[PDB]
Amino acid sequence: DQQYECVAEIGVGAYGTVFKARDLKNGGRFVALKRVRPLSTIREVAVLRHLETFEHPNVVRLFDVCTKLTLVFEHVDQDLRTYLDKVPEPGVPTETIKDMMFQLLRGLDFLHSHRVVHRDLKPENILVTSSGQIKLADFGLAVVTLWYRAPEVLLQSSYATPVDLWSVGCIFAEMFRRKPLFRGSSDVDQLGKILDVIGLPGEEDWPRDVALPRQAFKSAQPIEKFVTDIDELGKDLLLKCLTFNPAKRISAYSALSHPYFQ
Ligand SMILES: Cc1nc2c(F)cc(-c3nc(N[C@@H]4CCN(S(C)(=O)=O)C[C@H]4O)ncc3F)cc2n1C(C)C
Repeated sequence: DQQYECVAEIGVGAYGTVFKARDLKNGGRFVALKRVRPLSTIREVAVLRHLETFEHPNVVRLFDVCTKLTLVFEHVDQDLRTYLDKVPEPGVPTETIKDMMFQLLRGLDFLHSHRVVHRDLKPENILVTSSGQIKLADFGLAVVTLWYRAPEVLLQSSYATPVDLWSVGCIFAEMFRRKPLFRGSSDVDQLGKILDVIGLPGEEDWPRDVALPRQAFKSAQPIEKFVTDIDELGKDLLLKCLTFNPAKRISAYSALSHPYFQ
């Protein structure tokens, strides 16, 4: 598409390639062009176009779709990862953590209410604008990072919307620590490091018929030992996100009404 001129590679992998490009027809503004090499794909881009009609402030704008598939998004200069690496001591200000978490949960509630599950939420696809706005990116299309993966994904049992609320809890903790809460090197090591903190759940909370039984893995530790800067209300919301059983985990909609945000 000669309407765009690629100037830098943002990333490459399974998702094809994402480039930073000049939108030659729209005043030369920067855009992120995702080049991705059917019915599943056709339906997925139709869902992305539908979400864009709402123009939610907490998800990246989808400017164009070309067809061999190219998605054109607004460009955001930085991700949450870079924002956390550059924030000076003593860290992210308490009210900035609160604001970014509120916006993250609004973008996620928007996706969950239109039955889209992100499934790969991490600082790398949580974008931070020059005005401090949070914009979700890299969703809707089907070292590594299991650090934000929910226990039910690691166990290979369920994949519903609560999967993103576990990721939100990991990210919430990381905004205080400025280092990942659960840094595992494999699916089983990730689950062990999770249970080292939250403790073994009740036998009835363990999913039936999975390869890994409860027996393969522990007592709950005070979460403030790992997130020292967190307040009482923040702690209550953090634990509601880091609940082992997905049916008992708080939703993004209820999280938005938690006393922490009042
Ligand atoms: C896999 C994937 N799919 C993506 C996608 F569809 C869109 C974008 C995207 N990226 C950006 N910008 C990037 C943000 C990160 N930074 S940083 C902090 O300097 O490293 C580079 C920057 O060019 N803006 C909007 C997007 F939609 C980024 C995407 N990614 C990765 C690079 C996070």
